[PDB]
Amino acid sequence: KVSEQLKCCSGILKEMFAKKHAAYAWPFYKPVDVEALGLHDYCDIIKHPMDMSTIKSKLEAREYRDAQEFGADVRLMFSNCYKYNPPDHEVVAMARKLQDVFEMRFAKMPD
Ligand SMILES: CNC(=O)CN(CC(c1ccccc1)c1ccccc1)C(=O)c1cc(C)c(OC)c(C)c1
Repeated sequence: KVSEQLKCCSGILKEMFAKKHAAYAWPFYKPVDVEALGLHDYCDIIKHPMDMSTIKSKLEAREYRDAQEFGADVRLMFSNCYKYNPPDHEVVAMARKLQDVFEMRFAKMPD
């Protein structure tokens, strides 16, 4: 039931990584490469960076006690995007489309 909810969390991440959503999910797959992109203000503005590969690793390493802790990291990832980027940036629209996928699945987690 709590392992089942963490099993459901694995499924949520599988959906977010799936080819169907790749057109808008791709910016969230891996951590922001500060050096490559010259975003030398990112670590000042975003104190707790998060991405889907980091969440996957934490789920695999049992760093989430329950679905609420997993959900908190997914929402941190989206919140960081909304905080750092101008509200009209394409990546903000992409965040909203991927968050739509996450919120619908997370809401329908059996208990
Ligand atoms: C594998 N490479 C990346 O993920 C690059 N990138 C997204 C990138 C972008 C997204 C949408 C349309 C066009 C470009 C980008 C680069 C620089 C600033 C914003 C968006 C990122 O590494 C990335 C960067 C930031 C600041 C992000 O917000 C936290 C995210 C989610 C990804």
